[PDB]
Amino acid sequence: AEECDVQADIIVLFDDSSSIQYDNKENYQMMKDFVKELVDSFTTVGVGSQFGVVQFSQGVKTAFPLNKFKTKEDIKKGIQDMVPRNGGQTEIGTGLKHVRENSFSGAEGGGNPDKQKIVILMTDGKSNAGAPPQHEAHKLKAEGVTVIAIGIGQGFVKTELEQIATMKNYVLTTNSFSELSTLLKLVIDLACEVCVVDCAGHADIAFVFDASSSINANNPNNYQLMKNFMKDIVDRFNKTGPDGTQFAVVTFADRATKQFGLKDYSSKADIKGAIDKVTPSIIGQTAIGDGLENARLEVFVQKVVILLTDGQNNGHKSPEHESSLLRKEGVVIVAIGVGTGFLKSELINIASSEEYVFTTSSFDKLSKIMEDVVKLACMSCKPRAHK
Repeated sequence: AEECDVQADIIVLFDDSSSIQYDNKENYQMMKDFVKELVDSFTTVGVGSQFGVVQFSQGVKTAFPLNKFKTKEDIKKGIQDMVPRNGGQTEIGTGLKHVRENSFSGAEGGGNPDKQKIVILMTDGKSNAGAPPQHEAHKLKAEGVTVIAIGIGQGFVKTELEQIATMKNYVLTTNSFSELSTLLKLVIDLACEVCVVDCAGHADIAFVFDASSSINANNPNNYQLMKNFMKDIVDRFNKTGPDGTQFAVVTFADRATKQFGLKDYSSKADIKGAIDKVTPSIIGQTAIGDGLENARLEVFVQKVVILLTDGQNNGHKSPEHESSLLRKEGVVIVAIGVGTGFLKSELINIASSEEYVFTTSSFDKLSKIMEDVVKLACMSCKPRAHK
């Protein structure tokens, strides 16, 4: 049994499509019990955290708003009293649109700046009608909302949930509603994770950057611009070294090479001087997978990888596999492609979220993504859940 003390407004997006009831008469009660357990898990619900439930399938019905109930037992009875509509569609995006437009509005009891906003989506299927969910998830998350997504059975698509959730690891799956409850701990840990932009926190930052001969192939200033980009990112951190932000550099061409580890340098002057000594390979290959492997085995507090490539993977190592191993150790991965030689699919595969993927037509336009990349580079997440 796991608890979360964070003050939050929590909205559960509850699938009430007919496919749920067709599959099993008791599925809704299992979903209900799961939601009630979530309520029991937040220690400040009833003091002060709030809870809201929104039904979605064909259209959306708010079961109750954040401000309706004021005790765990009243909220739990509210959940029990819900009537699923058994709709003939699964409109995830429409549910998410509803949530950002109404469910967190002052009118329904939301808006308090002391409170973190959390949405937990449950679905046995893939969105098949209505507002496209990818856009609506984007808008929603922009407003400071954490999104956790739960997929049950086989009729959903995991990639869709991954674009919706805050990050890939905020997507949880299970084979049946019977097993839903094996996710309770995991959902709470995610809900109780607090991520903040802090460029003065303790963090370990690895640049995994392209060193192919392609970069300066038709412009000898490209490599230097890539280096200035990195240098500029370093400058945005308050303090470097064991007492602040530690930096590392891995470069990849046909293979990958650790240029410096996290403990080599404690000064920005030395870190930036180090970056500037990095030289391109004479080989035109982009071993993104080897780069990620190297960071995992040789480099690795908050951990971040910022990867930059102008080419597609050479296949010596699997970007998907190596990024998966890194993310499972808590590394946040940001992925950047420059030019027309990279494949955006590979960026999406390695990034912790498609929102952390950036692309630019050329190296002199890296300035355009600077601020967004720094915000992510300074991201600092802390688990607050506890037994």
